[PDB]
Amino acid sequence: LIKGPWTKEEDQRVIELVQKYGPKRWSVIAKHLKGRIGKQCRERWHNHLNPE
Repeated sequence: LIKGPWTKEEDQRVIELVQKYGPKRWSVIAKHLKGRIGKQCRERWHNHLNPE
């Protein structure tokens, strides 16, 4: 299985990666989050973490 149902540590990376690139390029973000994929990365953001 993946690294649990998301963690603050993993989320912290997404936050920065989104700030760096943007709320897109989920392939690039996933490339860094070796474990998750475009769907998970996108979902995590377009649900709760959506300051954008």
